[PDB]
Amino acid sequence: ATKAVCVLKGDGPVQGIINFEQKESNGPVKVWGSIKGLTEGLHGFHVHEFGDNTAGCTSAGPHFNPLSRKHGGPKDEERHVGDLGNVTADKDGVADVSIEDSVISLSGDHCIIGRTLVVHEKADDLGKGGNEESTKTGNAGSRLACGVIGIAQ
Amino acid sequence: ATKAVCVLKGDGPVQGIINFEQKESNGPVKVWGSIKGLTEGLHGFHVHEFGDNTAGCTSAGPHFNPLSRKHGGPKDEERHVGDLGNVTADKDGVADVSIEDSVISLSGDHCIIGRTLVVHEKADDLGKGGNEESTKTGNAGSRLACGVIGIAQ
Ligand SMILES: [Cu+2]
Ligand SMILES: [Cu+2]
Ligand SMILES: [Zn+2]
Ligand SMILES: [Zn+2]
Repeated sequence: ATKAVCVLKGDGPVQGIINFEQKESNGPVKVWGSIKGLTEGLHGFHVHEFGDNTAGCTSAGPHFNPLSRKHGGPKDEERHVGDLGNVTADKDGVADVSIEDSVISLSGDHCIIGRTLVVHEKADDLGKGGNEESTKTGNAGSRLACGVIGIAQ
Repeated sequence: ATKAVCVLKGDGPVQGIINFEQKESNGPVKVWGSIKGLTEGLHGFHVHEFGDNTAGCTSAGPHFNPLSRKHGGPKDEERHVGDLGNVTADKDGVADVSIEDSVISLSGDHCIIGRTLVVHEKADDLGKGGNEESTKTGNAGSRLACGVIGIAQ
């Protein structure tokens, strides 16, 4: 797959469409789209291990972490593959998403096809919060909206 | 992946949860779960090519057909990889799904993870209806409910 897509749904209505593109295997993945119904400010943004929404976003389980590393920010060498940091919502509650990541992939050992994308209640503290929970979930709290990451045309 | 899952939702009353298991690499896939809100009788049941629900079930595109074959039933050599045939609803509108298929896979070029499972308005004619449409879609009509196939625990 060179292209992938995700429909985000949860209460508010928090809702958005996120697009993925990878021109080359072993190339970066571009992530882009729009999310509405958010509180003004930063919201944690992660790929979760399971593409399971049977009981809502809680069924997605933990951050996608195939190398068993600690939680980090996207720029950190010590991170989960799933750690995409934060997106920022404006005064109207709209986040405009524009990310390039070298660790996620749309094929191979780091593939995110069939996993869950989640947008969170609070900001991700990128493992710099000096509680034990910081280097696990980054203290980003509840799951506002989620969807499964599918193969796109 | 040895396990996968799909939540079926639509614009009407049809909803359900479908599970997938594959014990051995290139071995058979078991498909099981329950679908409710159906008219009594047979409903077309297929994997479509794209895991894209941006505009509901129509965004999933055509049947998953990597080998460039004609539409058939699951028991035919001449089929799409995504041709899983029909499920049957009782008088209460519930279909109990139980399928073993050796053409679909949870890895490789037959891999269905990141694609869309669809339950249809009408019965699939399995390429036997003697119109040009029969050997493309099986004349199963509109898409009542769908979802993206995700990696499960
Ligand atoms: Cu998360
Ligand atoms: Cu179909
Ligand atoms: Zn993490
Ligand atoms: Zn077909």
